Amino acid sequence: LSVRFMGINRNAIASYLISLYCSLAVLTDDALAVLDDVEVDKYHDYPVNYK
Amino acid sequence: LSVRFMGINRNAIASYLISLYCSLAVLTDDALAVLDDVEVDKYHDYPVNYK
Repeated sequence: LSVRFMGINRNAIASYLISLYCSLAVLTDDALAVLDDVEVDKYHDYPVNYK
Repeated sequence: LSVRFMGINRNAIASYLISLYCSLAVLTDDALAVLDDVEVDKYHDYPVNYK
């Protein structure tokens, strides 16, 4: 990450440039797996019998 | 007072920002008085009697 001064405009406003450089690499295919179609809105109805 | 370099434009002209911050406070009312309607254009005609 880097921060650089760019200058002051005629409205007396100073500008700063912020930049972050990055990337991602997967060296072998078997290092990553994904499970799809996961449903998160289902709740179980359990029978009850109270004293 | 502060002076700051703003940058050089494409006409080879450099810009400098100069700013001065100040204020005034009167702690108590009786510390200040003003006299108005002062006339400054009136001259007295003095009688003369020369030898």
